[PDB]
Amino acid sequence: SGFRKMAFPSGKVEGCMVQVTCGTTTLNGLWLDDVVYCPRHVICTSEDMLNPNYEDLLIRKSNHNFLVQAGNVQLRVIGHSMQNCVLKLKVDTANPKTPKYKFVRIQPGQTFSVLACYNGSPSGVYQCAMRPNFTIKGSFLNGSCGSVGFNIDYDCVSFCYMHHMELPTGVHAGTDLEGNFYGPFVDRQTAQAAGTDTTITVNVLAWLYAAVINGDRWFLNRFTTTLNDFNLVAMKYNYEPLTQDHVDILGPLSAQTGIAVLDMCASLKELLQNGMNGRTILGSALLEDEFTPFDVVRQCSGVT
Amino acid sequence: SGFRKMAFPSGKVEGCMVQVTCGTTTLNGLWLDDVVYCPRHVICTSEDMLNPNYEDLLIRKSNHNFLVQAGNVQLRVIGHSMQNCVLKLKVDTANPKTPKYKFVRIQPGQTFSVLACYNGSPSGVYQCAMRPNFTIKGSFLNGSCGSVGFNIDYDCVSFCYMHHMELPTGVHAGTDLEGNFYGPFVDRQTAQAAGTDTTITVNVLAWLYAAVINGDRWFLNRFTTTLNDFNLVAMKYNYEPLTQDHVDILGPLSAQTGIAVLDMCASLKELLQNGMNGRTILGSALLEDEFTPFDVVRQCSGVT
Ligand SMILES: *[C@@H](Cl)C(=O)N(c1ccc(-c2ccccc2)cc1)[C@@H](C(=O)N[C@@H](C)c1ccccc1)c1cccnc1
Ligand SMILES: *[C@H](Cl)C(=O)N(c1ccc(-c2ccccc2)cc1)[C@@H](C(=O)N[C@@H](C)c1ccccc1)c1cccnc1
Repeated sequence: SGFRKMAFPSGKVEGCMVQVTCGTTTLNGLWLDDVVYCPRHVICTSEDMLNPNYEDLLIRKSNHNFLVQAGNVQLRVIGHSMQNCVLKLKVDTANPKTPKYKFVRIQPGQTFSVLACYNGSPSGVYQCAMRPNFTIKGSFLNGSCGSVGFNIDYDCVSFCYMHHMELPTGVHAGTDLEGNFYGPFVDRQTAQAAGTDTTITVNVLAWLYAAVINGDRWFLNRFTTTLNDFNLVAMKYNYEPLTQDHVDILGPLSAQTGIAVLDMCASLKELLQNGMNGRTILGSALLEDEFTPFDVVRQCSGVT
Repeated sequence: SGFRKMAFPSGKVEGCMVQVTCGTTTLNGLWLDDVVYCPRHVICTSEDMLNPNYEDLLIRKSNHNFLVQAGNVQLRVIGHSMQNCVLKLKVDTANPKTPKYKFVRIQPGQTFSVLACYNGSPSGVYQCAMRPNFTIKGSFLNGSCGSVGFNIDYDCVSFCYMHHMELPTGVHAGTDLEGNFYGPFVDRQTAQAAGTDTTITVNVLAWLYAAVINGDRWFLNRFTTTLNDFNLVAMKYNYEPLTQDHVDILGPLSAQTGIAVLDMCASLKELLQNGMNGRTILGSALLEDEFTPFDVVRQCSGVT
């Protein structure tokens, strides 16, 4: 019993964090095989934040301008390239602790674990969702850039996010491990705002199924609903539209609870139209949307 | 910016988790140097849950009745003893991945990280508080027993919790690493209640300081209060009484924000007396009490 914001174990990712310094700037890199990945803004200075020409700036740099440090050991940069918004530093030593890994581009509403790092040293781990507007609501200070987001399938670490910057709201933006930013953001000091963020409907439904599995059954109602009718109520409360793919994805929890998806949807509508009257579901006074149906199945089936 | 329930990196603890089997029962053990620690209930069977005489049960066991498995390696048990509610299995090989560690008995209201394990394999990591009533509100399934709670100071792992059981309300109970239970609980199937759990007042104040630091300031009011005055209101809402030591402990956040502690108390008082009016602080619709002043400082200063 119980339901917590649970991260994956971070050990495999800890062994891959290094410190990358270029001139004055210090930020975290990810060391896999004989390559270190980090944010390309590491090569900027203050004069160049409003509109850097990275191509130009990168040309003014040589291999020896990049100091890479893993623990106390200094690694030798024998190459450097830029892939979209990431710098790839080629080093003469493959990481002995390189896990089985993939790079994946995740979809909005999916979750991952963040290993928040400073000076190449892991500081903490937490679970995050990629918001519909392609930001993440993380917890990151100055120096956190290069910190990575990941999911672990058995032995394979799937890297899906690299932290690049904080926005005016205080939300965070970043890229996949191929340097492509999630959303419409750019690595420069300019006016950037995220779009309207919606609530991940399928995630709230999964969390409600988790509540039932944990005995919090009050919100359950005597009414059912239809996709069309629910989706009309959803648009009003800035909830993402629910698809049959979402209905199909929730099947495992429906079968374990004996509660059909559309009956769960009808209970959400009432919580949306009538509020929670001051009660709490799974310790929260608001509807949570950062848990996927998989996250819920995992935290209720005990996957290791 | 941002504020999340953040766990410590779990890598150091991952390398210490093993699988302990005695007869039919499998659970998790902690392998440090040449000793494996696990819950003594591993030696029990179904007929013996209501009132086991462990001394007696243990006498029916020899070294070879204990299977310890770390990954695929089977370790050889060369000794066994019982310390309070933990079994200590002596093995012939010291753990090569043993971190610098201590065993600590933590105070109520303190926090720690849990590495939830099944079959000796890490599954997930999350942050918990030891409740005033000496339970924890965790997320553990069958097979979780022997999973541990810890804090990491630099390279030093302080083990403070081993999971032993789930109580009727589905909160969890366990021991320190000397096998002394937190609270009045015993390792048998009897009826055990936690009694009244209060809110950790000092942690709520810390969290409020976290909010201010993150720009959430609506709840700040034009009042101050006194310790006595505040505590009279705290007792009414089952908040732990605030001491001068708690006041001293909040000094960093106080100095950082330039908001005096007693002024923050007066703001808590109104929130308690008036509720939050359906507003939120740091993405929550209720007052959070599972972050310590240290957790807050750490998350708002960048410790690794
Ligand atoms: C831990 Cl691997 C587990 O699956 N248990 C559990 C704990 C303790 C015992 C036990 C105690 C004394 C003698 C023999 C065996 C057995 C199983 C789960 C659990 O605590 N069930 C509770 C209801 C229980 C308490 C006391 C005795 C028996 C059962 C458990 C389940 C979920 C999360 N954590 C632990
Ligand atoms: C990352 Cl180590 C960091 O401390 N930054 C940061 C990000 C990006 C840049 C940058 C961008 C383009 C050219 C040069 C440098 C510098 C610093 C923090 C940050 O994002 N500050 C924001 C306001 C910023 C955005 C864009 C440009 C400059 C600054 C930061 C702070 C807190 C959490 N994460 C990141």
